[PDB]
Amino acid sequence: QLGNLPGVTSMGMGYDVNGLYASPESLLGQPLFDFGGELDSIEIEGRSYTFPRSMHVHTYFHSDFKQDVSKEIEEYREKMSQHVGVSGRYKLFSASLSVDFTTTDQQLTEITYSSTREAHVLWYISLPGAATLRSMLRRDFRDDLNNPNMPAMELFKRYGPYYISEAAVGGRLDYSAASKTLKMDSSQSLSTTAEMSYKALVGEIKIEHGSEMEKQVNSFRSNSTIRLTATGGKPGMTDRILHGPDSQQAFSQWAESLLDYATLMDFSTESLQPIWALADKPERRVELEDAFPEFMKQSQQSIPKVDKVLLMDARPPMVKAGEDSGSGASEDLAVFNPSTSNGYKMVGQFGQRNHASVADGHAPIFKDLFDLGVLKAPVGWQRVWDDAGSGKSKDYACWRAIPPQGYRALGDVMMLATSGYNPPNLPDYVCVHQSLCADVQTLQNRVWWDKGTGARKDVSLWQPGAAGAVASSCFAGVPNYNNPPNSGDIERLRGSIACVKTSAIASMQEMKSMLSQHQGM
Amino acid sequence: QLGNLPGVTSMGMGYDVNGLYASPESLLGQPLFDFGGELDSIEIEGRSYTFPRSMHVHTYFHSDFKQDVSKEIEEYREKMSQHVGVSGRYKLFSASLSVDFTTTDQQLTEITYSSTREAHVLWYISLPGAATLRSMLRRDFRDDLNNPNMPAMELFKRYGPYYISEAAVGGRLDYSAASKTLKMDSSQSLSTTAEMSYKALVGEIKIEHGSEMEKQVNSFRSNSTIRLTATGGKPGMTDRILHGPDSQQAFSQWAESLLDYATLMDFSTESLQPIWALADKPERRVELEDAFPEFMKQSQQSIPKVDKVLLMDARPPMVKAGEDSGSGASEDLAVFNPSTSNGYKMVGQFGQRNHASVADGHAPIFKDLFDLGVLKAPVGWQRVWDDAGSGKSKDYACWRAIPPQGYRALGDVMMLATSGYNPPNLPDYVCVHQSLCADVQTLQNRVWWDKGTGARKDVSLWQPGAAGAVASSCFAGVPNYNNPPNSGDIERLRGSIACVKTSAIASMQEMKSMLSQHQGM
Amino acid sequence: QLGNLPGVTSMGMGYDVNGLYASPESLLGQPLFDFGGELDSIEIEGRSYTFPRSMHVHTYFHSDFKQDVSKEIEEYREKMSQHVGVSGRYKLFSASLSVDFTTTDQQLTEITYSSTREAHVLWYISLPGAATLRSMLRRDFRDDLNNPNMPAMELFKRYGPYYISEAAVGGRLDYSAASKTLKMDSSQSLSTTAEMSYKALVGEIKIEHGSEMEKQVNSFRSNSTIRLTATGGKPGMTDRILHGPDSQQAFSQWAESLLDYATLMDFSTESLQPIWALADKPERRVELEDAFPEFMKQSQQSIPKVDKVLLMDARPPMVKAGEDSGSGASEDLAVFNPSTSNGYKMVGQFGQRNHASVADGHAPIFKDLFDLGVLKAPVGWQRVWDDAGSGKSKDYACWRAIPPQGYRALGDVMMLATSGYNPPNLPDYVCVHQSLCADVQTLQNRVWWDKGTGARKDVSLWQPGAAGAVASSCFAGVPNYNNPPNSGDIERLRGSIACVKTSAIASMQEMKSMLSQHQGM
Repeated sequence: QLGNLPGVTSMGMGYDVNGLYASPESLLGQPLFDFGGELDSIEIEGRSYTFPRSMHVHTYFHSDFKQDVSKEIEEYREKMSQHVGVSGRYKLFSASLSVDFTTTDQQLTEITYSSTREAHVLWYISLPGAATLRSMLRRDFRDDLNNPNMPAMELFKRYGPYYISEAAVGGRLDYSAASKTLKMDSSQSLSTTAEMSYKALVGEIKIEHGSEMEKQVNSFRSNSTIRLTATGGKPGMTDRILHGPDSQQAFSQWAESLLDYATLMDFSTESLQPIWALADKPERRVELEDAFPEFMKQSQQSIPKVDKVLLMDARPPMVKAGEDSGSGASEDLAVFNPSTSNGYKMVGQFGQRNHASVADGHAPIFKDLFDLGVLKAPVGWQRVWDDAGSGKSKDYACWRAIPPQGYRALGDVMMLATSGYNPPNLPDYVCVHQSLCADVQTLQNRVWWDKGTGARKDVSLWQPGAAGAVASSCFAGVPNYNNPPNSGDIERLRGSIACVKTSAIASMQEMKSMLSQHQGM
Repeated sequence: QLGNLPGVTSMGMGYDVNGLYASPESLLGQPLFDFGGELDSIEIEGRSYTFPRSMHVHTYFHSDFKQDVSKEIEEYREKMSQHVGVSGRYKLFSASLSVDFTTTDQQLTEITYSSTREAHVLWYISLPGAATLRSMLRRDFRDDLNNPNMPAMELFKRYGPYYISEAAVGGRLDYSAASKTLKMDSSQSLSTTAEMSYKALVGEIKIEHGSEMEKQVNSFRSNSTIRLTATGGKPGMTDRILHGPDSQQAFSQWAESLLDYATLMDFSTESLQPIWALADKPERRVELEDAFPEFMKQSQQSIPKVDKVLLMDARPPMVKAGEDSGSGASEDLAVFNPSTSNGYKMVGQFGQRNHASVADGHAPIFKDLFDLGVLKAPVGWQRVWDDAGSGKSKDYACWRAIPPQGYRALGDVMMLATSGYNPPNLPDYVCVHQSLCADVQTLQNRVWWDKGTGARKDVSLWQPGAAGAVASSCFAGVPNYNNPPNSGDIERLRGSIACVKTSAIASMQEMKSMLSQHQGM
Repeated sequence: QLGNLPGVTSMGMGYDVNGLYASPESLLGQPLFDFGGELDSIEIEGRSYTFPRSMHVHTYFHSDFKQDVSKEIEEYREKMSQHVGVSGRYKLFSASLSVDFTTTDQQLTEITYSSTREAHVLWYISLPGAATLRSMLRRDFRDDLNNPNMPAMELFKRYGPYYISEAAVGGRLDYSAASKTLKMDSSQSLSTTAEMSYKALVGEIKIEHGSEMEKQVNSFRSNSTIRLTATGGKPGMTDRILHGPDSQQAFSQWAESLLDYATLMDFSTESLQPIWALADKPERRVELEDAFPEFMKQSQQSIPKVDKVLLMDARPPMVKAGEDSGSGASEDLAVFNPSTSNGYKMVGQFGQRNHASVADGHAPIFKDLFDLGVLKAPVGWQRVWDDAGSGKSKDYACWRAIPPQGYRALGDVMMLATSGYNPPNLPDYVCVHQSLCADVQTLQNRVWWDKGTGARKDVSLWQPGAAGAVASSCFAGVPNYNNPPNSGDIERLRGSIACVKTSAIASMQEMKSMLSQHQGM
């Protein structure tokens, strides 16, 4: 097809709707239409550009800004496919996913997927409707399209199920981010932070050193995998814009280059039009259209997800962390911390109704394997109970982790035989994100209570449990001697203490096995 | 000429942007462009059509539904002008106002303006962009457009400041309503009621007799002025659809007629394009564009409004409505109702510190002249005070109108020397809509209090007042003997009692005079 | 991409050197080079074009006129292959032969082959030299090119032995003619007539009705097979330029279209460059270059020729055409004409030294089977001898055909016992073109002489012969009694009388057999 206006060669081409988003790379071989040799022209900066009179050109020298953001990869895919002309609610452009995101991040959970796109439109080119184009078909496309013995799948492989009917021409930048939001001071919206980061990068804004915006953007950048992909424009500029020496200059070079390097780079609601509408016979239009779901079947499969994000070690070394000796409580209590290393973290104490030097069991430790921020340190500690009133010279207390917003603690910590109510000093204690935990349902197998001590306040240490949660090795204080604890005592724990789901957890070996069924990890 | 496809003759014509909404009646004389003598032909549902090669046709047999609704005429006008391609925030299509609404309703206040439009699109026709059309100008338009000595105003008179670049072709119905919402059980949104009324009318829905939807639609219809205007389609059908025997059939006749009577009838965001974009020189584009505000000046004037909606009689006959004789209160109290007739309404009692048979002053009465529902009966009455504990055989009480939602009472009513606490029986008492009233600011010139009566509860009758409100002749009870009342006593009155604004009020003669400066009233 | 400058996609492509002359149709699949993604832009007649920085563009809006003309097909082929960059003396572009000429004309002899080409160059595109391109090879081409186990033949099949290094871009017309010049008033050169015919066709000249040039061009056209082939330019124009109603307008449409339809259409001396020069190792360059002769072997076969263009009937009916009765010559003479029909032609009389009613032998007759104009009537007849002075009342004469320019007579005709010196009246007597004849070498087997008649002038009839000529059945007069005739008598015959070559002649059966080995005749 004819004339020298950039983009003209993309018009009326078949498109791989499962390929890249609005890129020439996903155009398919054969032109579908013969657009006629008569040409129109337009003047741009002193020069003439020609294109077929059968196309319409609308100059719009301006920037379209778009964001698709989601915590859920499948919703991201849907959002990215909206308003490009493909009827149905298909997840299109599957090949762009691996352009925009690592295969690991696609499959990881707790990742936010953002595509922040700035389209530098020079002009839009648009074709006539199906019924006009019907008389403009190239010979072998017309034959294949209208042959009833040419099956839909072949037709769609040869020509694409959709063709380019309208396109924005110029250059586009895609600032795509896989963000670990749980690590990210998450007050301001991710999409706004992404916008600002992109705009600072290309110099549309300057961020003042030491600002709140700088903090927010630095957090985004250092806790995301970020790519910059250019469709159209001078090639090999994106590495310099993203990282390299002078990003604002490299960007302005790409921007000023657009007229010489313009390509199809964006879609509107009318961009992709089905080839079936071009068929002569209604029966053929319909049979081709009916076949689209099966053509798309492979592309509509979900991305596989890694739900098992906590690496468990159920038998770490247990070290003694106090006895209730001197407390005057009838029962003996000893507590034990698990020793932690290699990024494994404590979630609770192991408790015993005795004074032994050795733990009766093990408190598991968990590691945030994929560094998603699903484990986060507590913001502080509060008292479930202390021995005020017992008159004993030494002090005995039950403490709770105060979790940061969105997280939960899995077990309390006793501080026994102390000089003053010293709070837990447990650098490797963490709370676990809500998403991985279930609210406590049962409280069973009482470890201990303070009765006999003669303290005003009361406490009993109980083993929490939930539907689907790991059989806990930890305890939670209830401020009374109810046996068993009632649903009011269980309600009190909601939002603060929880149990960790089996679906979020795996041992060293279960993790190896689960991961070996996910490509590129 | 330009082929036989309906709509083609509208394309590339100047448009009166101050005329009707997307109608051929507002096309302007001179063709702007030479579209080539070459024609395409197209088959559209069994019929053959021709049109210029340079235009694009998109067939889409479907209905677009749109609503612009507002309580404020100027906002309605803005809403109606959105997304038709005219940059700026201009109020377009001023001539449609008198098509859609009576001149009275336009100027009345408390009216909700709705345009509910159903566009029956057969196809869209669209032109090239400005830059392509630049080489396709007719000779005299090119000369005038580009001549620097041809002033903007003439150019705009001759050609229109905007031209039709894209249009929907078929037929449109405009179901336009001037609704008196204060009379209208206003729980469900007006726009939804308007939608349902239109849809029932043309048979897209059926409304079940005795339903909630029927009540809502009946209320809409009998408290609105409603018009149905057709652009395109067989003429003289709107009367039968709106009123006459079988509106669903009359509508289906208009709908099936559209192929023979199709015209330009709707605009999209790209429909109206400025002629200035067609000028060769940037200086000329700019000077033409700068002249647009003055071209539009007359059209942007506000619609004149009737703010004075209450007809006041400040000196009606006062009739006695009781004394505190037998109450044992130190002070004497007598109260007087104004006599009401001819749709004039009582808003409060006149109160006196004496036992006279004659009123010392007058309590004004007000008439809802334009039947806007700005006066509405109270939903009930509650007691500010009674004489419980005084031990007197007869009863004495101060009552407040409980206003319906959105209204306010202007004065309380005493019930004095009664057998049981009988509530006021005042068929012509009304509350006044919020919009016409100001919250009470002062409480002055105490009329009376009950001290001496020996009742547990206390009351003092005070004259309310506000900045800009008519000097009240009524009273309000405060449940204590504070002298003067404090800001807590004044706060208690907020949302219940108010004073009526001078701006909402006029005497018989002021109303005649004010109305004589509004056309058609 | 490689930019939008027409021609760019042809650059650095393999070329089928045995295909068409400078056409995109003979480009071969895989691009050889990676030209860099950096693009220059250039202004060409108001329009902007892009192309790879590594290529050079030279605009030169002009017409190159070229003719390759030859009587000999193999020389035509050589001429057409000159100055395109292919070292050696190869006959290139063999596929253009059947584009330009019918297969019959290719194989026929006495055909003049002309290609008259008018190349409308817009620009040249040129690549770097071999040594620069060596670092720009695509991966698989580099691997194959430099792999010593990849044989030359495969390499050449996959990539082509030569690539496009420099090309003219625009449109070319090829006015190709297979001319039967022997039918063609051949005074002015064929190449000039071809030039004028082409130039009149496209309107670069107008030829005046009734002119010498009109006669010459009409003769060319009606005695040639003529084709017009366009490389580049608006397609489907050549039929109208060649034949149809307005050829000068159709040509001007093609000419003004060139900018929109420009392609590679001409080669210069640097256009085709060998792939072997791109190989890293000199040993590899050499082995690839050594293999070129065998790659080209099939293409260098000669076109099969039909040299046997006279259909002979050696035994036609012989009818008596006079005796020398009454002449007084000692010897008897009788002569016989062969009867002619069906386009067979007489070349001479049979002569006898007797008075018999029956011929002692046969004079062959010949037919111009392929209508090449190898036989042409004589322009007149002159006397070798008459019986003036014998005093006999009746007359006796020997006549010679005066051949038209370029032809020869094979035998004389006696006119015996006539009333007045009446010249031969032999409508079917012809001379034979020079090309098929050999000058007379011997004169043997005297038939007769006039001695005894007593005529001033003398004559002897001798049988002519030559190396390679058919043993003649005809005679030639020598104006004396030399026995045998001397080399002066033989010289006198040169340019006028000749003998017909065995190589030009075949009987009905030999012709059938010879023709059955030539496809499509």
